[PDB]
Amino acid sequence: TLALIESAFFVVILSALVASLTINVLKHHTFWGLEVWKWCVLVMVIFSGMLVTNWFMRLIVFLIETNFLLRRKVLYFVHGLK
Repeated sequence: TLALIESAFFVVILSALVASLTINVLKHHTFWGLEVWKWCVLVMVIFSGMLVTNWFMRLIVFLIETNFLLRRKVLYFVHGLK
């Protein structure tokens, strides 16, 4: 539910950034002293960075699970500080 909305927003932001990079029509417009594509890429950076932080935390957890290390204290520390 909530995660689906975030994923859709991230996908939309990525598509908009790709369109702006490929198409120079949007580059012709600017606001706040900067090009619109730059601001769109920045906002997409914020949101997709939250999403990528979540994904990277999941990937790091998966890698630690596959790692040969099995220390109890390390597992608790990772769970607490993730």
